[PDB]
Amino acid sequence: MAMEDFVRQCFNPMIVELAEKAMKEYGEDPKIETNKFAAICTHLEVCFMYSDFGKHRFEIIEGRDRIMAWTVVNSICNTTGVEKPKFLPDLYDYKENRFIEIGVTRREVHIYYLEKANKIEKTHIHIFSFTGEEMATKADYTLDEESRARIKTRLFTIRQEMASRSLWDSFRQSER
Ligand SMILES: Cc1occ(O)c(=O)c1C(=O)O
Ligand SMILES: [Mn+2]
Ligand SMILES: [Mn+2]
Repeated sequence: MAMEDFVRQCFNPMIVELAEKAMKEYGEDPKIETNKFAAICTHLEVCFMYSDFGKHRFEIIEGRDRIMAWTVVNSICNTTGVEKPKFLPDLYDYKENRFIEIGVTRREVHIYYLEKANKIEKTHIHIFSFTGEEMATKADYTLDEESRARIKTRLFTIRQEMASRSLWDSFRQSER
């Protein structure tokens, strides 16, 4: 309940609506799976932030319905030649001409990185934590230092807000 209020109070309403929709399409109640709700919001926000700090360098795939995501991915592949992924990535980088998978973890960045790399094949991976750590494919961080730094500050602030409201301990030990 406190976690549900936190989410509504600290994410802009478009992120909340997107996260909510996603969950109840797949039979998940955001009032029950409150840690999941908050993680979905958090990840979505990072994806939007990462896109925004780009002229139009990044195409946003996360946050669309699957029809549109797959329409976007299909369209990108036919006009670039880049191999088509098996899972929907998060962004396309039109400068580096590669898909990006964004991860946001409350565990060690190397652990989650492995877990994503294993789950994927030419998709660039960029992991962020709530501690100001990141790990990215070939240590290529894609973004400039200021953009990365704004993302990390936002993540650390979510963490501390949660901790203000005694939600961090639950959120940290849970898993999306
Ligand atoms: C489903 C899912 O879970 C965690 C992520 O970081 C994702 O990007 C993702 C997805 O939409 O593919
Ligand atoms: Mn995604
Ligand atoms: Mn992701």
